[PDB]
Amino acid sequence: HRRIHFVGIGGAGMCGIAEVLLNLGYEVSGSDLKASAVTERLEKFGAQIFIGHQAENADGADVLVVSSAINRANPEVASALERRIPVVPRAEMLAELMRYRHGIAVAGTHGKTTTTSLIASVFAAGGLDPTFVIGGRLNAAGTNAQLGASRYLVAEADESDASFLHLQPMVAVVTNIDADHMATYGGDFNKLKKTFVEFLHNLPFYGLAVMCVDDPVVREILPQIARPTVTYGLSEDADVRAINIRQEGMRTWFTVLRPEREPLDVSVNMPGLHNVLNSLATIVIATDEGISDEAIVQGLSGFQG
Amino acid sequence: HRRIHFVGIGGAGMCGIAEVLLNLGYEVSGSDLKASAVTERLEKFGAQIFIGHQAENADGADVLVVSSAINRANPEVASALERRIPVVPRAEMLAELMRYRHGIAVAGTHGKTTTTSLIASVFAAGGLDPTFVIGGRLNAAGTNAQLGASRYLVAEADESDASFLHLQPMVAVVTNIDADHMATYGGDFNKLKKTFVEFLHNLPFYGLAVMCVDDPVVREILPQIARPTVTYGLSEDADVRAINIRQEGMRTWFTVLRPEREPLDVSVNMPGLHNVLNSLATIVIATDEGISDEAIVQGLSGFQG
Ligand SMILES: Cc1sc2nc(CSc3ncccc3C(=O)O)nc(N)c2c1C
Ligand SMILES: Cc1sc2nc(CSc3ncccc3C(=O)O)nc(N)c2c1C
Ligand SMILES: Cc1sc2nc(CSc3ncccc3C(=O)O)nc(N)c2c1C
Ligand SMILES: Cc1sc2nc(CSc3ncccc3C(=O)O)nc(N)c2c1C
Ligand SMILES: [Cl-]
Ligand SMILES: [Cl-]
Repeated sequence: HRRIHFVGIGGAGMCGIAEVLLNLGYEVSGSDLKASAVTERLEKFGAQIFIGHQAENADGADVLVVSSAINRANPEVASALERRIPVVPRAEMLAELMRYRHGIAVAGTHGKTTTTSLIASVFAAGGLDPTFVIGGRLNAAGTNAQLGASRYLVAEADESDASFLHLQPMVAVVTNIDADHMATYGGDFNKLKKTFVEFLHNLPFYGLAVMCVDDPVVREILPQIARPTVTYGLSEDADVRAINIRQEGMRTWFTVLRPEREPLDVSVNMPGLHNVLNSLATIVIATDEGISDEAIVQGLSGFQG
Repeated sequence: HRRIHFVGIGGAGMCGIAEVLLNLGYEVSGSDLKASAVTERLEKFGAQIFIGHQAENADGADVLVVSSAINRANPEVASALERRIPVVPRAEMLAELMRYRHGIAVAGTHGKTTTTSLIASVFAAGGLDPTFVIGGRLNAAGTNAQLGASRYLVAEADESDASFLHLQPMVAVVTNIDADHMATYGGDFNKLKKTFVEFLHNLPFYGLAVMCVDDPVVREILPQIARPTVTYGLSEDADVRAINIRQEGMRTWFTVLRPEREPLDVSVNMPGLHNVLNSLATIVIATDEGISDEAIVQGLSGFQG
C-alpha cells in the first residue's frame, strides 16, 4: 500500500488523476495554493489536501506527481529528491492508469480526439459509463461515480508524448501516421514509423490492433504487427468497410460491412470521410467488445462534435 | 478465450512455455516431428499434440509460436500467414508470461543466471516454489506442479534480446551494465545505457528497481530512475551492504546491513565479490517480498553452483 502526493493537485490535468487513484484504493495527498471546489471534491472522496507548498506536505509520500507548472525549487519537490522519493511527471502517472483497467488506446496522428469521444459515446450507450482521456483530462460523460469506476479506460495515445511507449492497452487503434511530430524522432519519418510498430507490440498476444488501411503508411507497417488485427477503411480489402456514403442534412449516413455480420446502417452528425473512418474504428472496437448494434447506432448518431 | 499453437512443441525452449499457458487456462496445440516424453507430459496436462507438420495443424489457432528452428516454408507457418494468424517468436511469448505473474526480472550484463538461481533458491526455502527462467528454459526446482503454478516468475532479462523492453516486471534488478552487447545497439554504449533506463521505466510506480551501485555505469543512471529503488554493493553508501567478508573453506561468509534491520550473517558456496553482489541483490528482493531471515540464510547457503 502506497501514498501518492500531487504538487498542484487542483490543476485541471492533476485532479482527475488523483480521483482515479482514490478510486483504485491508494492514499492520495496533494498540495495547492488555492482551495477550490475541485480540492473539496477530492477531500470529500478521501484525499488529504494541503494549502501552500512546504516540504512537510511531501512527508510520508511514496511517490510525487508534479505538473509542468512546478519548479525544481519547489520545497516539496526538493524534499522528495533529497529523501529519494521518486518524482513522476503528470503525463506518466496518467498513462499508468491503463494498467489497472481494460485500456483502449486511440493512437494516430489525427482523429484521436474524435475517435475517443465516439468510442466513449457508444460504450455509454451500452451502459458502460467509461472513463476517457482527451487532451490530458479525464472525463466520464454524466457519470454519477468517481473517475475510474468503469472497467474501461479510453485514451488518446500521442506519439509525441514521452509515455507513448509505456501505455499497456488491451486494444490499440491507429487512425493514421503523419509527419507532424517527426521532431520528436530526430526529424526522421522512418523512425516515427518504427515507433508505431513498437507501440502496437506493447499489446499482449490476446489484444487487438485496429488499423486504418486507407493510410498508405499504416498499410505499409501492417505485415510487421505480430498481434491480432482488424483493418478498416473504404478500401475494398479492409475487414470493416463503409459503403453507400450519402447525406441527408449535416448528417452523414453510411452502411458498415463486418465479417460474418449483416450490413448495419449508421449515421454520424459530422462531415468528411475522415469522420467516417473514425466511426469505423469505433464500430470495430464496439463490435469486438460485444456491444449491441442498437447501442452502436445510438452512440454514433447522438454524438454532436 | 484463445488457442496457441506451437510449431516444434517438443523443442526444449518451447515445451515449458506450452505448460505455463496450459496452467493459465489457454487451449494449447502443438506440432512436432517426434513424439517424446515431453509431448506426452504436455498431453497428460491438456495439450493437443500433432506429429509431422501440415497446414491443418494450425487450423483453429488464434496465435502461432515458432522456434528459431523452423522455416518460413513450414506449411503451418505459411498457412497461418495466409489466414493472418499472428506468428510470434518463442522469445516473445516467453516474455509475455510475466504479465500474468509477480514478475522479478533479473537484468544486467553479467550475473543474471546466478542471481536468478539464488532468488529461486531463497523463495523455495520460504515455501514459494517459484517458476524461473534461465537460458530461455523454464524450471521450478523440484516442483510437484505445472510450470507457472507459483505466483512468482523470476527471469533473466537479456539486453541483447528483442523482447528486453517488453518485459512487465514488478521488480527489476540490474547487476551491471557492460559493453558486451553494444552490437545490438548500433555499437553505441550510450544507446545501451539509455536502454537500461527505458527498461527500468517499464516498472510501475509501485514496483522496485534493485541497483548495484558498485558499477559506475549503474550509479551514473541512478538519478534517471523515477521509480522506487534500493541500492546494494560494498560501497559504503549503498542501502544494502556486505561487510566483514571472510572465508572458511570454499564458502564465503559475510554480514549484510539492511535499513532498519539488525545485521544478518550469511554464507554462500561461491567465490569472488561478484557472487557476494549477487547474494546482496537476492537479499534485497527477498527482504522486499517479506521472506524470513531464516529462509534467506537457508536459500543462500544451500545453493551449489
Ligand atoms: C485538415 C485535414 S482533414 C483530413 N482528412 C483526411 C482524410 S484522408 C482519407 N479520407 C478518407 C479515406 C481515405 C483517406 C486516406 O487517403 O487515407 N486527410 C487529411 N490529410 C486531412 C487534413 C489535413
Ligand atoms: C486514412 C487517413 S484519415 C486522416 N485524417 C486526417 C485528419 S488531419 C486533421 N483532422 C482534423 C483537424 C485537423 C487536421 C490537421 O491535419 O491539422 N489526416 C490524415 N493524415 C488521415 C489519413 C492518412
Ligand atoms: C570474468 C569476470 S568475473 C568479474 N567480477 C567482477 C566483479 S566487479 C566488482 N566486484 C565487487 C565489487 C565491486 C565491483 C565493481 O567494480 O563494480 N567484475 C568483472 N569485470 C568480472 C569479470 C570480467
Ligand atoms: C558491479 C559489477 S559486478 C560484475 N560482475 C561481472 C561478472 S563478468 C563474468 N562473470 C562470470 C562469468 C563470466 C563473466 C564475463 O565477463 O565473461 N562483470 C561486471 N562487469 C561487474 C560489475 C561492474
Ligand atoms: Cl525522480
Ligand atoms: Cl506475423
